[PDB]
Amino acid sequence: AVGACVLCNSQTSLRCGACIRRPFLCCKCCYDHVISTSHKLVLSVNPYVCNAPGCDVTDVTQLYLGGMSYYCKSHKPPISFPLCANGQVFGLYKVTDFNAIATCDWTNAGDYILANTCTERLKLFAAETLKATEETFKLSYGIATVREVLSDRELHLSWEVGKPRPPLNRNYVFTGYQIGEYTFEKDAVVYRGTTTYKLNVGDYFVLTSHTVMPLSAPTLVPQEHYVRITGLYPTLNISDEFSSNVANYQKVGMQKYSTLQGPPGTGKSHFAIGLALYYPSARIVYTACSHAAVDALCEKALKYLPIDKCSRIIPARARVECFDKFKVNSTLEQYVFCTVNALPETTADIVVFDEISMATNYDLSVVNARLRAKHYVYIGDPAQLPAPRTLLTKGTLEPEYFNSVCRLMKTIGPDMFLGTCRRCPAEIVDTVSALVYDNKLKAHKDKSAQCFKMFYKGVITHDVSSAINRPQIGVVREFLTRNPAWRKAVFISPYNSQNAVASKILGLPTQTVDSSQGSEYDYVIFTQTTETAHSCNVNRFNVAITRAKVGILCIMSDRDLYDKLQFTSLEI
Ligand SMILES: O=C(c1c(F)cccc1F)N1CCCC1
Ligand SMILES: [Zn+2]
Ligand SMILES: [Zn+2]
Ligand SMILES: [Zn+2]
Repeated sequence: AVGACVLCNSQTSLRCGACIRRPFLCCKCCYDHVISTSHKLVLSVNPYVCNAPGCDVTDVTQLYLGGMSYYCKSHKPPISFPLCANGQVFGLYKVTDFNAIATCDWTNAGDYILANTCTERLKLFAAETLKATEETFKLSYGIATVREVLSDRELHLSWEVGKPRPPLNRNYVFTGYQIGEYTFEKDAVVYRGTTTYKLNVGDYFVLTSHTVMPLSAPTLVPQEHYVRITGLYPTLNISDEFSSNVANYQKVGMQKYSTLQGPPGTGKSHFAIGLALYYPSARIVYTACSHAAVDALCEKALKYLPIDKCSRIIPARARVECFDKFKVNSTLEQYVFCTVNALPETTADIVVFDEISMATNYDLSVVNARLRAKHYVYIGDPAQLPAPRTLLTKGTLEPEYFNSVCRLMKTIGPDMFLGTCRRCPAEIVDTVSALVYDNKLKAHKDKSAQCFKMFYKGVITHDVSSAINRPQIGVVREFLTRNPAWRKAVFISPYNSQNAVASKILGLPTQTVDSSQGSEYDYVIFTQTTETAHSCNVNRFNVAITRAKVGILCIMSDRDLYDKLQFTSLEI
C-alpha cells in the first residue's frame, strides 16, 4: 500500500487505480496524471471514494478530506480540504510521457517509440503495461472445440461464435484441455501436439494467458567504464581461431555492459564462445529469448568448451525438443545455457545475451533481475528481425525502438562490429551492405554467380490474411526442372500460407523469413509473395537473402527491392 513513485521514486501512499499495473504515484506526479487523463481513481490504504453511504463519486478531483475520511462536494463537512489542491493529491510524505504510456492501447508504433525514448523507470512501467495488455487481449479470441479427428497430424475445428479467430501460424501456441501445448497450420487443418495425445473429439484448445510479473531491474544497468580488465583473468594461450576477437574481448572486461552488432555470418556464436576461452576461469551464463538461439550457442560450445562444465537449463514444462548433449538443469556448471523465461536466480562473471533484436524491454529487465554479473554482453543485429508485437497494427516499428540495446546500437552505435560476412556469396553481402549496414559489411566469399532475381508479381490469393502467390510458386517449379542443383533448396517466404502451398507443389523444406533467422542453407528460394509493408520490410528482406551460403533465387513483387538486388536477372 506504501511504495515508491514510478516517475521520481518519492515515497508515497498513492497508487493509480485506473492504470492496469496500479503504479505508486507521488502527490505532485499523481495530480499531473489525474488532471490530464481519464484516470481519476486513486488508491491509498483505502480507495479515494466518497465515504457517505450509497454515494458513487470516485473521481479524486471531485473529492475532499473531512477529518480522516473522504467525501464529494455533496457530502463534505464545512471543514474539509480538496484532495486535488496546489498541483498535488493529498497523500502521505507530501509526466506527459507517463500519461501516454498509461492510457495507450499499444496498437500504434508511437506507443512503442515512447516506451523506448522515455526514462528508465518508465521503460519498466511501459514494458509491464504492454505485456499486461498483450495477455488480456489473448482472452478476446474464441475457443477451438474439435469436431472430427481425421489423422495423427490433421483434424477439423469448431470455432466459438461472436469471438475473433487467432492467426493459425506457429506464432500462436494453444493450450489443450491439460493435454499439453498444441499448434495449427492451414477445411483440413494441421495439428502439432508438444505432448503426443490420441486427439479426443469434443476436447478444446485455449491460448495460455500468463500473469505478467512486475519488473524491478533496469533494461540496462548503468554503464561502468574501467581502466583495467575487471574481475576477469585472460589467457596468453588463446588459439589463432579467436585472435581476431582479442581486442573486443578486452573491451568486454573494461566495461559493465557491451553491445556487439554482428550482421549475418560475421562470427557472433564464434565471438560468444571465444569469450569463454579468452577468460577461461570465468563463469558465463549464455541466454536468448528462444530455445533455438540458446541451442545454437550450445552447438558452438560443444565444439570448443569442455562438455562437463556445460549445462542446458530446461523448464520442467518442456514445450519444444531441446539441446540434449549437456547435463540438464545443473545451475552451478561454469557454462549455463538457458532461455530468458527459464533463467535461475544466480550470479556470473559474464552474461552473454544473444539475438538481441528479438528481445523486448521486458526480457532485458528480467535478465538484469535474475543474473547479478560483473559483465553483460548484448549480441545481435538491429538490421535483423524484432519480436512480433501482436497488438501493433498501425505504423512500422523502426530498429532504434526494438529495445534499449538496439536503441543504443542505432544512435551511439555498437561497442563492437563484426564487419566480414563469411557465409554469403558476395552478391548477397553487397546487397544487404548497401541496404541496412551503410556499406560497412564486407564479403569474405567471391560472387557465387548462383544469385538470381526475377520480377514476377503473379496473383495474390489469401488464406484469411496470410498471402499466397501460386504463379510465383509456378515460376519456381519451372526454374527447378532447369536447375536441378536447387532440388536441395529451402523455400522461404514472408507467409506460412505461401509456404504451405509451396510445400505441396515443390516438396522443398519450407521456412518463413522470421523462422529462418539464425539458420543457413546452401540454396534458398524466396518468393516475396506480396507488396505489403510486411514483405518489403528491409529487416525481413535482409534476413531472407542472408540465409544462403551458395545460391539464392528471389521471385520479387517490389520494384525497389528487386532493382537493389545485385543478382543476375532471369526472364519469363
Ligand atoms: O558504421 C557502422 C559501424 C562500423 F562500421 C564500425 C563500428 C560501429 C559501427 F556502428 N555501422 C553502420 C551499421 C553497421 C555498422
Ligand atoms: Zn492511471
Ligand atoms: Zn512522483
Ligand atoms: Zn458523496
